[PDB]
Amino acid sequence: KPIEHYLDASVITNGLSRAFSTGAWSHPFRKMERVSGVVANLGRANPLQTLIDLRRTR
RNA sequence: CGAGAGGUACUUUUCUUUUCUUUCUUCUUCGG
Repeated sequence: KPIEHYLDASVITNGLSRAFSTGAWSHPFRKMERVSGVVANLGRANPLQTLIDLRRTR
C-alpha cells in the first residue's frame, strides 16, 4: 500500500472551509465550545469601511 | 423553515433668581 492512501488530504480543507464559513474558531484553552467573532465579512460601501475592518482588535 | 453576524433605534431630559456679606477702630445698663 502506498503512503498516499491513509493520509486524508480533505479532512484539513473541509475543516478550514467550515471554520472560515461558520466563524466558529477553536478555543485556546479548550477543545469543544468554539468561540464566535474571530472572522468577519468586509464592507464594500466605501474604502474607509474595509480599511477600519482590517484595523480591529476584539 | 430554524441558527450566526452587522445595522436603524433613549436627544440635554432637569442647572437654578444672573442682584447672597467687608463703608472699617468704637459709649453696657442701674444705686451708693
